[PDB]
Amino acid sequence: MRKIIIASQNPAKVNAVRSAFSTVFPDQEWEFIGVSVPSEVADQPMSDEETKQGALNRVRNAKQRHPGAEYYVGLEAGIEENKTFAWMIVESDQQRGESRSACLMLPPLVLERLRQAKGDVMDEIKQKGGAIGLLTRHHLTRSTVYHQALILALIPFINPEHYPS
Amino acid sequence: MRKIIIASQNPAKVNAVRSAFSTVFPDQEWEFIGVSVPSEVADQPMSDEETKQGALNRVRNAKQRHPGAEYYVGLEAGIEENKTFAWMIVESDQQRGESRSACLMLPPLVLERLLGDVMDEVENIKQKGGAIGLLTRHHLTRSTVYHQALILALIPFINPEHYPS
Ligand SMILES: [Mg+2]
Ligand SMILES: [Mg+2]
Ligand SMILES: [Mg+2]
Repeated sequence: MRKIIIASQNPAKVNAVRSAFSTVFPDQEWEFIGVSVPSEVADQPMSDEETKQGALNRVRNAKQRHPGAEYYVGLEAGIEENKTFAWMIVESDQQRGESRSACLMLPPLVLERLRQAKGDVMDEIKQKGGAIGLLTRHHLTRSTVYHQALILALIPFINPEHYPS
Repeated sequence: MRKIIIASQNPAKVNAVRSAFSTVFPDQEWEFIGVSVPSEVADQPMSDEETKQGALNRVRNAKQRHPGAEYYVGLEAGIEENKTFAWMIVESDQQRGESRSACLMLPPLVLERLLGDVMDEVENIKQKGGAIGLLTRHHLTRSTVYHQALILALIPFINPEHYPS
């Protein structure tokens, strides 16, 4: 039974990957393993480029630390200016998939006291759908937003005939 | 009854705006009207920045073309390199909400040609969730993807206290 390495030990992230893979590949089974590896970037990325690079670095570190898995998944949240979002990276041995989730405007008060490297600042939460869930009256949750990005990041693997190398 | 102007006459886009507002506001009541205004940018935006500008322009023009509405919404798709996405902009008479949908990787064969009607090849299977719907085996559709971005764009209007003018 092939396994999938998640560049994170957060149960929430591992579950989302589980849900995304079970949704897209319901006819297959894998062992999802959440590993802990450095991103080699700020614990709190302050740019789109840095957020994506951090996800990419974790995936490379994951491959090096736990070789042999069929898929490696990186999931990194970050912010740019007044927006927040997360980068999704899925890598097989030969191909790579990626997608950035929809971005959201954070409150100015939360933003100002976040540049100070403070997250938990969201107290004026990681159980009611996160910042997204709170800000959207739960019409969206971090899980349902990440789910879409994860599925999008799998496109290359879903349509091999259209995405070579 | 109040009214909401959608900077597009596309029934698909008008529908999404309706569903978004009906979801965030289960009650209330307003009339959605699809209007046709120019974006003033390339018919097919080629950068994230240009795509956002096109959405902002249509909204601004819609405000001058049809004043009086309580909400004005711009929904502009675009691409950059090998990624596609859409910008959502919602404007009232005091503030602006915005969000860019999760992005998706287009097949290299698609980026080659480009004219997002190349997708009409490998024909109207396209109205089966659009490219998104076809590429994700309908596990996602352009509509369900646009729906999340639209809700996120409504954040400022959902949290007036945390989002001033
Ligand atoms: Mg490394
Ligand atoms: Mg809910
Ligand atoms: Mg479906």
